[PDB]
Amino acid sequence: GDAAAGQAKAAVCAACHGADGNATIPGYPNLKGQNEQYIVSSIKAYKNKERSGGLAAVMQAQASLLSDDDIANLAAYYSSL
Ligand code: HEC
Repeated sequence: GDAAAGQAKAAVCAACHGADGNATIPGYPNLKGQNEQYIVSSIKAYKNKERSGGLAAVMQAQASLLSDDDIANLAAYYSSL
């Protein structure tokens, strides 16, 4: 994945995950520096609705907007922070 392409795509994500990938809403997760493969698999889990219920509903919607390339790029960006 291409971290610069990920940075471009992350504008929408920053409202909930923070400009720097540290979230500031209680209950919302930090992404900054998270394992790259884990970020991939976790966004794919939401896209496949293998995570459900509660705040997952929200990420299901977000994940459905992302192509497999976008997910790779986002993971490269966040893991690099
Ligand atoms: C609120 C309007 C959000 C937007 C926009 C984005 N995300 Fe999100 N994300 C949000 C919540 C509340 C949660 C927790 C959901 C849960 O199952 O409890 C998440 C979770 C993630 C994760 C998983 C993190 C983990 O540690 O397993 C990822 C990788 C993630 N979110 C990524 C992400 C991306 C890349 C976004 C822009 C396309 C994005 N989210 C937007 C809230 C919100």
